[PDB]
Amino acid sequence: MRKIQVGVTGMTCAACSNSVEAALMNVNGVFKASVALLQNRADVVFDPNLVKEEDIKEEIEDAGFEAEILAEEW
Ligand SMILES: [Li+]
Ligand SMILES: [Zn+2]
Repeated sequence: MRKIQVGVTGMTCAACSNSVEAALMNVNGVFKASVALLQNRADVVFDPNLVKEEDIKEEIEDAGFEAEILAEEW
C-alpha cells in the first residue's frame, strides 16, 4: 500500500464527509479512507496495483466535490 493526502473542496457537513468516505471505500484497491471535514482532507491508503491517485481523485469528483492530491504521506 501507499498513502496519499487528498485535498477536497465543497464539504460543509457531516453527511458530506461521510459521502466522500463511502465513495472512497467503494473504489477497488482502497484499503482505508479517513476524511477530515474541517481540514478539507481525505487520507487514503491504497494498493497501487489496483488503483492510482488519479482514480481516487476522480471518485471524489464523481461524488460531487473537487479534489487534488496534496501530498504523498508514505
Ligand atoms: Li472546509
Ligand atoms: Zn453537506
